[PDB]
Amino acid sequence: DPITILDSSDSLSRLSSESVGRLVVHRKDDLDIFPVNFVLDYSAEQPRVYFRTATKLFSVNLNSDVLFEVDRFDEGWSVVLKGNAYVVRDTEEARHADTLGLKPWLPTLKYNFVRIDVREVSGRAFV
Amino acid sequence: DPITILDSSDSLSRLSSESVGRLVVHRKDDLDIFPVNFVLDYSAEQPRVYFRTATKLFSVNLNSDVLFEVDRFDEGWSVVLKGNAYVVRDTEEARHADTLGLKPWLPTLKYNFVRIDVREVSGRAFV
Repeated sequence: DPITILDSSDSLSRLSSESVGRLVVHRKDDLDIFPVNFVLDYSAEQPRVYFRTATKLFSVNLNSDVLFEVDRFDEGWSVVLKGNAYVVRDTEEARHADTLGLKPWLPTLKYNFVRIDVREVSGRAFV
Repeated sequence: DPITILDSSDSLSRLSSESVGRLVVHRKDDLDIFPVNFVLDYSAEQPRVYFRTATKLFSVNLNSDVLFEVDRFDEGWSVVLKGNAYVVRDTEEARHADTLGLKPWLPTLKYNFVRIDVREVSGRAFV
């Protein structure tokens, strides 16, 4: 009654309307979470999220298994993605990620894109 | 350079200025995260967070070990608490939690308070 399960399309549209999300990471049982500017990309067979990492926040020793979350609250809603996050590597894919409209950083900070391959989408509204 | 570590007092004041936060829970490696209205309580030897649970979002089979996160982003900041979350039990403590100014729910939804005993506070600002 107080929790409405959203459909996947609704969930992804609403996630798409925000530009800041939270990545939840873990190395075994230590967990951490941090906000990032992201974009949702639809261009492959499955939804993908890209974000940048300048900081050792997302490191190769963290599990690739992550959650990514967006919300808006007061009633409210949240969307949780389950997936696997990887630094990008493909010269063509970095170039592609760079056309998606992430906010430019200071032109001096070197960075990598991280791609999240989305396994699951869960949206909820709470009233 | 892009990450300023905040002091604990700053971190807790900023967390205290918001009324919505995110609980990160886990049962082994499955993780979930959900927003809740919370209040920060200072009245014991350590900081405590209270929130309500109407929904099976926070269940006794989830580990008591949790993170609790508040942020504000664009620059931005986030505060992550590490701790242990328990349903309240003490007739005196429920009564006390009820004076802290959490938003009233619909008068029909039965609920419990959950208390987070805070082990660690991490605040960060990102520029």
